[PDB]
Amino acid sequence: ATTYGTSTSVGVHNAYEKEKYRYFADALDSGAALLELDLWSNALGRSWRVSHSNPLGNNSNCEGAANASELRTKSRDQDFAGCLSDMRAWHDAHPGHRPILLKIEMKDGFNAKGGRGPAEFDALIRQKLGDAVYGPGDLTGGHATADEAVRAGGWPSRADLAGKFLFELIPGTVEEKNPFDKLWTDVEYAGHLKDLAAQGKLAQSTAFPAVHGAAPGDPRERYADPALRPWFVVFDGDAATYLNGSIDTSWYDTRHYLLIMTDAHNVPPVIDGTHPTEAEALARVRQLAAAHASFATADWYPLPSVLKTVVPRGA
Ligand SMILES: [Cl-]
Repeated sequence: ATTYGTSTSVGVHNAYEKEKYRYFADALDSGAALLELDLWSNALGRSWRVSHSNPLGNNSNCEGAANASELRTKSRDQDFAGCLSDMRAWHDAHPGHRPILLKIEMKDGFNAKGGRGPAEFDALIRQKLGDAVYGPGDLTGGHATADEAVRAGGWPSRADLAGKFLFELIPGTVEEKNPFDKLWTDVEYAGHLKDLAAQGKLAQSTAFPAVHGAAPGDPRERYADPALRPWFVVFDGDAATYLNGSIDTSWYDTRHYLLIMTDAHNVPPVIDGTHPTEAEALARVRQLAAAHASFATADWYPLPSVLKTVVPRGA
């Protein structure tokens, strides 16, 4: 083939930043396999904010285009709903497009009390994108859990995922700094999947929660509730750390888990995170592929040829 679990592809961190891509449509047209978005749920008032730093309104390249004819025409700095609108417009204009993973960092976690929890997140994505999403319900099928499904049968072929979006969730830097014991994005969303599954409602889910932070063994052992563990089939961590000798990355490949390796440029010997040479970047992607990455991410927006790279995972 390959399948979504046997390939290595390339992502762009903070793809909503105007400095990288004038419009979000440009991020979508970059060829990248993974585009990362920073969302805020605990700002005041309505909407999920899109912003790198503490939001004042939004700071993004998203336009909220109503259709493809409107892409690259509107004022930017739109919110998550606006981003999703751009995605839908672009999707409708590019039937059979490459599968794209939207990696969402929930900067400040969820805000269920304020109407921005896992259920409302799913509902918004369903409203905007509908059938274009490949989510946990799709992967899991009739299996008891996502883990059971993925280990036994793996992911669909890349060809079969044409015209699909997938979503990954990681906890954010702000909730990592909370002195209180509010549940983090990972436990909250995984618990949501567990609860949906118990209610026979997994089909309405839209995103895969990831275990964030490179670790040896089975990283899911960090969760004291074993019932949450099989809802994590995506792992996200520092590339240099994954390559430092302490972690057996073949484990992920054998089990068909998705492995996102961040800051790919910081793997020694370090190369530029934005403007490396094409040769340097390609070599780095190949190195990470051999080390069983599903995705290698950095800021290589100047290198769309590299961003489009898809190679076999694990040699
Ligand atoms: Cl697979």
